[PDB]
Amino acid sequence: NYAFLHATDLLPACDGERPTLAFLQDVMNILLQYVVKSFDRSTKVIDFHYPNELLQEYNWELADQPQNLEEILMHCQTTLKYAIKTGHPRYFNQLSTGLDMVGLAADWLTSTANTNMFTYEIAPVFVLLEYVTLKKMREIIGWPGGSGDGIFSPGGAISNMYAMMIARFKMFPEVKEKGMAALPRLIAFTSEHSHFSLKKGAAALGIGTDSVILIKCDERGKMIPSDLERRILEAKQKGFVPFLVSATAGTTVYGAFDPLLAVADICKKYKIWMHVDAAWGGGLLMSRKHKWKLSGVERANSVTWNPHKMMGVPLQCSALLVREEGLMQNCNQMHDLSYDTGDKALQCGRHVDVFKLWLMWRAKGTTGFEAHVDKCLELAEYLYNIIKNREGYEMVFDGKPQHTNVCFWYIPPSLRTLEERMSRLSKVAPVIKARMMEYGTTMVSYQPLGDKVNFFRMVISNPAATHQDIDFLIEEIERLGQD
Amino acid sequence: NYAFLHATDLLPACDGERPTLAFLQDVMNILLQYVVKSFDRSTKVIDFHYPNELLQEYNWELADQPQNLEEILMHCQTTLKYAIKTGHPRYFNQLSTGLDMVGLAADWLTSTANTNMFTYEIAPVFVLLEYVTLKKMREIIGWPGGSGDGIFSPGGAISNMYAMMIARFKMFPEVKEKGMAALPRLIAFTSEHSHFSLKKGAAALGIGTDSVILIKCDERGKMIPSDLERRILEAKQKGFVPFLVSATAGTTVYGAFDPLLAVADICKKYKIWMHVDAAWGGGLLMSRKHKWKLSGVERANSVTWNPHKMMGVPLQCSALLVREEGLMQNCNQMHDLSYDTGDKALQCGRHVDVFKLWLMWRAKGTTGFEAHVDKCLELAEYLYNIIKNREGYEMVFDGKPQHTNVCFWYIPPSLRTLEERMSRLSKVAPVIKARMMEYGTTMVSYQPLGDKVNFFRMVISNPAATHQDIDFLIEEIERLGQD
Repeated sequence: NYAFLHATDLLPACDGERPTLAFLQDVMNILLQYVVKSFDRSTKVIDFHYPNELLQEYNWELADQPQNLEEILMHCQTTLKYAIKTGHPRYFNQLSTGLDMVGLAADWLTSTANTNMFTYEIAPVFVLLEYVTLKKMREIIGWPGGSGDGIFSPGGAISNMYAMMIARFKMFPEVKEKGMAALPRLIAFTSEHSHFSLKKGAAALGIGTDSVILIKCDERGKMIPSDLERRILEAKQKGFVPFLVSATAGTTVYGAFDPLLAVADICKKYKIWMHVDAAWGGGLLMSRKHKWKLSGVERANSVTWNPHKMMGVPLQCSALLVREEGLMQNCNQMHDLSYDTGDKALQCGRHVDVFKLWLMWRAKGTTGFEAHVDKCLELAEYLYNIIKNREGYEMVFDGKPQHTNVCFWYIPPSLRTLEERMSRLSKVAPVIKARMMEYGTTMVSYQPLGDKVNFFRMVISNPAATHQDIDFLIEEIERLGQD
Repeated sequence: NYAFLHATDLLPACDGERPTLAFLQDVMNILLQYVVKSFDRSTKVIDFHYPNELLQEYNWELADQPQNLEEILMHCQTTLKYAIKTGHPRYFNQLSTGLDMVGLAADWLTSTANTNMFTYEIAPVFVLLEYVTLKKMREIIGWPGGSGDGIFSPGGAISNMYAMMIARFKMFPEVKEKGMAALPRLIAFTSEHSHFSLKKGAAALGIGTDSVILIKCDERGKMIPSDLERRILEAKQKGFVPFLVSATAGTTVYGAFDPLLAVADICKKYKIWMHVDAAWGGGLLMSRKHKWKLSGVERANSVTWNPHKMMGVPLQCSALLVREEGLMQNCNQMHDLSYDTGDKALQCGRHVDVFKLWLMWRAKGTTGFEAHVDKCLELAEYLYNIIKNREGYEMVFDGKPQHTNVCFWYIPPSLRTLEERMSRLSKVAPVIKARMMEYGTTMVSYQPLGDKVNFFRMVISNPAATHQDIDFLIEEIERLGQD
């Protein structure tokens, strides 16, 4: 078979149908095996290699002449061998964790359809799903009858960038033709705990990171409303022009939620666009129990929401929602057609990301997403309640998690009663993490923040993570902490 | 089975392995069937429905309660039913056409791995493939030993946007902190035949579409070098600052190639960044026979290249290549680590697109891509030679295609000897196109350009398209043109 086959033998080659059905099914068998193992707790989360080791371990170089299909199937096998098992019960390293089965099936179909999003003409079903999916999301947000507008973007960082583009265009439509030189000095405001995409977006948009002012946060990670007003008032005293405040509904580290009702009030007072970065926190909008954390989002001019994070949609499902209909097109256009849409965004070519969200929503219902969001949040509560009362574990800030983010230090037995042992604590998480990966038992991110030294930022979003996996984690950290 | 199953029954559920293997395989069977039919010439390219018809034809709405897996498999079946068959031999509607079997297999695996690109830590193999794939592309471009830098972007439109960001940052690194208000008035230059992403990028970057000057093109679609110099000289006479010239290597309509050696010389003379938009034309760099069309690309500061177009990589494979190493990081950063990479681009989250290109390159070799690029170009020559000498067919410009783009009018027998029958010709392509879709036999794009009225822009990039399919097309157009 495959040893005497090549790509040129497969469809659209005439003697191609039989070898194609076999080859694709053999890839599928590899994929299925990896899928089941991903859920097996005896499987390593990571088979860790240094870049040079991985380079020397296998030939990854490219060649002039073609390789046979046996060698291609081996490449697939080898690739999944060294891949991180992002669906594994004990993978806790990023905000996006898990491997959703309907979502995967939906992604497989999307690739098979392999079309662009720009017109109804070539993506008729997908343009319609995009309209229905984004409308429902606008209802969940709280905009009356789901009114407003929306787009899927290639990342919430770009969704944030779009929101800033549109807030500027709204205040100064002439920027499009004339550039920033035509405008007064624009100022944007965001929290000290907010995502770096806002500074990056401003730099990209010719606004300048100097014109992105950071607002002070409290001990719990929440933007202080009175520092925001103070800063707005300073800006317009200097004759600068506030155009944007970006509030974060679920920060990346603490999982903190800015007080939306108070910033909404400040944005009402000063006539400023309110954006909500709900990339991470947006999932809690599916929870009747937890959505109160996003109270005031209904007053926002724009919202960013990443179903690829808490809702488990396979990678790249990010939406921007804008309340004022027509704005996005006006901003982005350069010159039944209502289904294009092409001149609403910066992208030209655009990958179909809607179907994976829509099929999952269909398979799970709104209630399904709800139940999952709550399962994760309780599990974080289970973690928080154990370590809160456990010797060797000190919380990074006082206040219960908002959110599945649990931030903590592990203090090894050889450091607890030491009479600036912070310097030694600073080095504990990096060593544990290193040992986690060498053994491949779990993965957790650690980082410093402000005046805090390297601490573990535990996060839960994987449906495969259970109470035992939290129990295992606590114990593994202890085991690996010597010293 | 599936009638009494739900998503909650599948992995990671404990009684989940058996129903998961069955469900995923049943989706796969649907996908395989659609794949084989895509190559069957008796299959319709499109089952055309108006948006309202499609909405009424099937319930696409979302619900609170979950649906069973039988209903989910039907959704998959229904979705592929109304999908355009972008792999079909007679699909000619866009620049991206075809369904590559290794590429599809590679895409299926990528989804299964479901990881982010931002660090070696979670995408160890994929970060390494990205380094090797982009280096080879830099060699093919002509940069010595493949020196330089590169990134995959979510579309060549964003790659174009990145190039403009970086050309600006290179001339005025202070823009990052201070914004466009700190700078002199920047001017960018591009051809009348160039892609709209350059104006869109400038508007986004706060540069202003007023500061994107369009350079005159000749009858064959190529930028006139002396209008470029004329325009550059006017800009600096007014004390404006030329920062960018974007030359197009393969325009979207004519498939024209700007004269790179002459613009390179102008960019050398005036000390201006040279970008090459080779999104479409980049494939010809794989052809020893055809690469001379891109002579001078080796002198470019940046190049955009979309393997998802002519090379047949499934949707979203776009690269930006930059000759000066370190520039991209310096531009994008806000503050063995060499494998991150995260602060090189605007995106945070980033989808893995490298593996589909790398596996295909492995399966085909450089020679494979070469042979395919030539197969398409000859087929376009076959089209051009038939219609050039065929009654009823008038070429849109004089000069042989550059390129698989063939631009033409069909003049129905009831218009040929008419003594301003252009007004009636203006309406022929829209009617034919409409009839093409109602019958579902083929799809071709038509458009006006400048002083030319609606003409067909035929394009070839699909490996499944043969001589018979061109023959069919000629005849179908004739059949449908009455009147």
